[PDB]
Amino acid sequence: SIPMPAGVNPADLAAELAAVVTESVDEDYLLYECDGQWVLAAGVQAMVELDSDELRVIRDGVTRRQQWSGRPGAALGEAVDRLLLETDQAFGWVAFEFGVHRYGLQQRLAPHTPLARVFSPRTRIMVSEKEIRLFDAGIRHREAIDRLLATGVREVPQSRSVDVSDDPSGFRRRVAVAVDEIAAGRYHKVILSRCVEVPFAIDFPLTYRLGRRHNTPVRSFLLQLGGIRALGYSPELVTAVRADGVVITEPLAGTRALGDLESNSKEIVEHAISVRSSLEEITDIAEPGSAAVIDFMTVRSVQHLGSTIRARLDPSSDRMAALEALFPAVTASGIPKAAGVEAIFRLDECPRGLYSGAVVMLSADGGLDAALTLRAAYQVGGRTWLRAGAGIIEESEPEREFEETCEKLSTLTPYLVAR
Repeated sequence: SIPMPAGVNPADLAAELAAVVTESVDEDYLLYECDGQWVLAAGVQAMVELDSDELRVIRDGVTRRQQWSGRPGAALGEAVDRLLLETDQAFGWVAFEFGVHRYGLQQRLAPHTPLARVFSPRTRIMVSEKEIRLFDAGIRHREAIDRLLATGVREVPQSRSVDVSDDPSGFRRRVAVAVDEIAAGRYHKVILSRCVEVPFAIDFPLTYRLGRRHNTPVRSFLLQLGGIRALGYSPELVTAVRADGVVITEPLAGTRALGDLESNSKEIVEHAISVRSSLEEITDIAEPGSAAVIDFMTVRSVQHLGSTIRARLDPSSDRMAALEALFPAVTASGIPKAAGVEAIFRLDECPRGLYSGAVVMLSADGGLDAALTLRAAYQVGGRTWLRAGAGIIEESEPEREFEETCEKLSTLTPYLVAR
C-alpha cells in the first residue's frame, strides 16, 4: 500500500502501470475501473478460452483442448471453478455469441468463434485517489512500479482523428431493412452496429488515458487479452451474483450508452417490456418465488431511467447459468429479443464478440460481476477499429440513425493517440 504521487491522476497512473508491467515481460492484462478504483489484473497464471467448437485451458505453456456440450454457461462455470480452486479472482470477457445457444442459433456460428475468455492474474494492483495497494506482486512487478514512480507518467501526445463520415458497411441500407421488418411485424426493435476502421495503429494505454479525461464514465476498461486489445468507456453492470446467492440484474443497462409522458412514452414502453422479460429470464434460474423487481422505473453523472431486479440462485444453478439466462442484453439486441438476436445475425457484421458482450470478474467466494459493453476500440492483429450501434424502431431513419452513431463514435474518435 503506497501513497499516490500528489497531482498525479489515478487513471493516468493506472494506465501507465499497465504499459510498464507489459513492456517489462510480455504480459496480458486487464485494467478495470469501477465506481472510483482501478484494478490492474497483471499476469496470466491460467487462461480459459471457450470457443464455439472447443474448450481450451492454457497453463504454464501447455494447452488442454477439449470438446464440451450443451449450455455454454455450465461448460464455462466448471472451467472457471477449477481456475479458482486455488486463487481468489478471475477476469475476462464473454462475447455476444455466448448468449446464442439459448435461442438455438449456435449452428450459425463459424468453426472457431470466441465465446468467453477468463484468466486468473499473477497480480492485482488497486489504484485510487489516495493510494496504490498491491496484491501478490513479485520482485519483477514491484521494480516496474518503483521505476514508474522514479520517472513519472508520460505526457499524452497529440491525438489523431478518424473520419466517421462514410460507411461502407452500408449501415443506411441495413437500418432500412430493419425498419421494413419492423413494419412487417417481424419484431419491434433491433440494435444494429457499425464499424469504423482505424488506419494507423493505436497505442492503447495512451489512447485510454486521453479518452478517459475527455469522457468521464461509470466503468472503464483497458485490456490486452487473447491476441486482442480493447478499451472502453461504455460498461455498466447488468448482472451480479452476490456471495450469498442473491442475483441482481439491471434490465436497462446499456440505455445510457444507447442514448409530458406523451413524448418519452416510447422509452417507458421499452422500459416496461425489457423489465418484464428479464424477470421472466431470471425466474428460469432462481429459487421458485424469490424473483422481485426491487427498484422500478426510477430516475438514476448522467440520468438514464432505471430498474433493479433481485433473485436468489439455488441449489441447482450456477452463476454462469445466471449470466447466460440473462444474455445477451435486451438493450443491445432487441425486442421480442430472440427476434433481435436472429436479426443481428442477418443485418450486422458478425461475430460481435465483445461488442455487446462484456467484462466479467469472478470470485472464489462465488461472486460474479458482469458489465455490458458497447462502444469500444479494438485491435486484433493489424486492424484497429471502433464499433457503435443504435436502437432501430418503427419510426427510425437511416440518416438520423447514422448521425446518431457518429455522435456515439466521437467519445472515442478525437482521442485516438497513434503508436
